[PDB]
Formats: sequence, structure tokens, C-alpha cells
Amino acid sequence: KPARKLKNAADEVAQGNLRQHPELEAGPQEFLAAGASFNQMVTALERMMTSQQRLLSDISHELRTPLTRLQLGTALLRRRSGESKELERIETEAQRLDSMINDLLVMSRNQQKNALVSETIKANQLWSEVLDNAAFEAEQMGKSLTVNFPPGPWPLYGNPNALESALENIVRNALRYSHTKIEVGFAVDKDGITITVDDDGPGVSPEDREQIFRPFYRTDEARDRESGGTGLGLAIVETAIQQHRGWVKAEDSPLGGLRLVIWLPLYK
Amino acid sequence: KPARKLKNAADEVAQGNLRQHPELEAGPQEFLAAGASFNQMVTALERMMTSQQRLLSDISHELRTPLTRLQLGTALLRRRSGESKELERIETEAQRLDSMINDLLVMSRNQQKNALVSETIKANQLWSEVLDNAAFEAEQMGKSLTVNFPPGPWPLYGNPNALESALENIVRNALRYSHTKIEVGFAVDKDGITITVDDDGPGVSPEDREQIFRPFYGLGLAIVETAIQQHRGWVKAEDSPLGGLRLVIWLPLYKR
Ligand SMILES: Nc1ncnc2c1ncn2[C@@H]1O[C@H](COP(=O)(O)OP(=O)(O)O)[C@@H](O)[C@H]1O
Repeated sequence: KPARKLKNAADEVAQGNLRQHPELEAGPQEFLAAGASFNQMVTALERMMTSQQRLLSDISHELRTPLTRLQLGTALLRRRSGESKELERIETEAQRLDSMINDLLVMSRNQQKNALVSETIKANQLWSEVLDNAAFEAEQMGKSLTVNFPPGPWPLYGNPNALESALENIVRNALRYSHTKIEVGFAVDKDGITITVDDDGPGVSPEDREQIFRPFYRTDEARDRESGGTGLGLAIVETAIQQHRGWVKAEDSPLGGLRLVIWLPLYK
Repeated sequence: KPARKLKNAADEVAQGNLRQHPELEAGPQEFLAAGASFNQMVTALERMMTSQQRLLSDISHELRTPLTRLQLGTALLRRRSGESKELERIETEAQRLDSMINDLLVMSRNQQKNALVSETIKANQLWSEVLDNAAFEAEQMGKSLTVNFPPGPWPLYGNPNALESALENIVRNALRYSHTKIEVGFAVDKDGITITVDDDGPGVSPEDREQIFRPFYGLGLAIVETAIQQHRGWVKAEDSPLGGLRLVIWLPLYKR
């Protein structure tokens, strides 16, 4: 009973759930000093991590504002002057920086703050829109999207825009790297929802698969492509799902490409 | 006792000691899975904190490159076209972002140098060198440095280069903005070390004192604040009795 409590609390903290376990302050006899020192440890760790994460959020917010004024200026150029070759350079770079700042803001919105404004939502209600937009996007690319099993009215608790973006990034990423087909499969049990996204694109090496959720990920074969953001997408996915008490895995797809697995616990 | 082992291990990690794997895997069969999962937690936390630091150390590098291509585009427009009003606007914002990125680059060079394994260090051993270099720098500026009370062999846990640079930045800043004198005073109790840096320079308004640790206003005191806060301490900016700015750093003591 007390060893089980401390093991589950250490395994929880190890996944990114830096929250107080009052359960360790009810421990019979002597595991109260160990449990109370453990919760003191959690508080100290949370205070230590939020400092660097805050610096990140502050830089993100300070960078955001002049870039918007810059984006306004370029829009006013396109007004006085026409379609120039230089504008095609400036607006391109402006958008690249824009996406980067926005993604930095998001990664400072997720893991950093406990200030998460959460609500109770149902899986189908949450991701149906994302799946429909992904289906349209697939149709436009001349690619096929098959939802092996759709999400049902399964209870979840957390930030809806965060989870919406978490699945949106996974499926859009699968849309990008795929050759012709993409597959999305939902699955539920007593404990939680498991979303599996497969693509028939080029496989990812077992070394790269382990470090794909890295903030700025040096991808071999996709650096040569240069057809995306900066690699913040998947790190956003990971931080967003981990703060939602879930997990993310990257495996080799039976379609031949990359398999992405998301797991989220059910609300009770 | 196994509860005492786990309590001392949790109290160690709480002080920033991830850089140690205690032997919680040698005793009763039940406390072995808890001990092994605890050490796995320590490794995961260490892996989580070095990744957060890597992110800040990479932002500068990632943002720099497209901004330079943007600055190239605008430069080519001043070449093919004249000096438009909109180009003046875009270039103003481009220079604002430019300076910010350059300062972030400076922050990732200082993080790349000071980036190490947090370890157990003694206050005097840590900052004596910084205080001596600051004394020489004061002498060269025709200014005076008085260490009211020196640091003693007081136990601390953390990155030595980080704390070295934190005090170095505070004292160098106080040397810059002072008129003639700077005072550094150390103080210890059972809980922690309190460093106070004063200068006879121009005072800082109570509004500005609250937003002095803001990132952009060549790293800034924001690094000082975040580095001391990650070292479980705190930083305060008050009005100095010398007439200038008083900077207070507090750091907790390490206990085995
Ligand atoms: N001792 C001081 N006396 C007066 N002004 C100070 C002092 N310390 C800091 N400041 C003010 O605080 C501002 C922010 O500090 P800082 O981040 O170190 O800026 P900087 O990049 O110029 O070194 C400085 O621009 C300066 O005007």
C-alpha cells in the first residue's frame, strides 16, 4: 500500500504530472514523512521548471508584437506597390517567423502554466471537425484518408483547442509525409482513448523515431524537403498530451511510413 | 528504514539533486519497484530540464536565419525601388526584431558556455574569483568596491558557472551605473545566503524596479532572475542606501 503509492506518484511525476499527491499524507504510520517530503519535492521541482518556461513565454510575447506591426507594413506595401519579387521574399520570411513565434507561444501555453482553463468535452464532438478538414485536405492533395474507427461520445477533460491542435498536427504531418494513403483509427477501453495515425510514406529510423518530439528536430530526409514549419508541431503535440495526463509514441507503420500513437485517459 | 531512504532521496531531488541516483533498489522486495521507478523519475526529470534549456539555447539560432533573409529582401527593395514609407516601417520592425534576436544569440552563447552538471559548491570558493575580478574592474574605472562581509564556506547546490555569472552580472551592472562606489555584502543563516549589491548611482523608479527583470528592456537581468529562480532562490530590486540601486539575491543552503 505505501510502496504502491510512492511508486505510482514517482511514475506520475516521471511523465510530466508535477502535481501534489495528498494520498501520501494519509500513509499509515511512518510513510507520512516520506510522503510529505515527496510532495515538498514536487512543489520545489515545479517552481524550478516554471522559471525557465516563464523566460520562454516572456521572450515569445516580446517577439510577437513587432512581428505583427511588420506583417502590417508588408500588407501596406502590397497596397502601394504590386506583386514584387522582393515582397515574395519578405512575406515568406515574415510567415516563417510568424509560425515560429506562434508555436513558441503555444509551447509556453502548454507545459509552462497550470493556468490551463479546462473543460469537459466528448471525443467525437472534439475531433470530428479536425477529421473532416483533414479529409478535405487529403481529397485536395489527391490522397486518400480512411478513418478505420471514428471517435465516439467518450468523456475527456481538458483544453479543447489544445487537443484539437494535438490531433490536427499529427494528421496534417501524416498528410505531408505520406505518398498516397493516410489512416486514422480510434479505440476506447475502461481507461482511455487510443488514436493511431498511419501513413504510406517513407519510414522513420528507430533512432529518429525516439527523438522526433524534440523542439527543433534535425530530421534526415525532411531537412532536404524544407516544406514545413520549424519542428515545433510534434513537440507541441507531446507537451499538450503529456499535460493532459496522456502519452505519445512514434513507431513504424504497417502502411510503410510512420505510425503515431496518442493516448488520453477518460474523465470520471 | 526504507521510508527514511525514500524521504532522504526526495529531499535531495527537492534541492536540485537529480545528478544522483541513490541505492533505493537494495532492501525489501516491495520497496525495490518503488525505488527503481523513483530513479527512473530522476532520470526523466534531468532529461526534461536539459531539454527546456536546449529549447532556449536553440530559439536564437532558429529565429536568426529567416530574419536575415527578410532583412536581405528589404535591402534589395531599397535597391530596385526607392525609399518608400512602408519600407521604412518594415525596416523599423525588422531592426527591432534584429536587436532582440542578437541579444537572444548572446543568451544562447552564455548558456552554451555555462551549461554543465549541477554540483555541490561552497559560496566563498564559488564567488571569491568574481569578487576579485570585480575589485580589479572597479580599480580600473576609478571607482571603489567594498565587500562589507565576504562569503564563507557555505554549502550550495547547482550550476557553478550559472551562479558565478549571476553575481558577475549584478556586480558588473552596479559598477557600470554607479557614480563612485559599490558595496557587496554577504549574510548567512540556517536557511540561506543573502547577497546585497549597492551603488551610489542614479536611483531606479519604483515602477521600473518592478519591470527591470523583463527580457527586452547583452542578456539582461532576466537571465539573473530565471537562473537564481531555477536555483530555488529569488531576486529583489530596491532603492539603495547609497542612493542608487539595491539588488538582493537569496539562495537556499544545501543539506545532505
Ligand atoms: N545600478 C543601477 N543603477 C541604475 N540603473 C540601473 C542599475 N541597474 C540596472 N539599471 C537599469 O536597468 C536596466 C535594465 O538592466 P539590464 O538588463 O542589465 O540592461 P543592459 O542590457 O543595459 O545591461 C538598464 O538599462 C539600466 O538603465
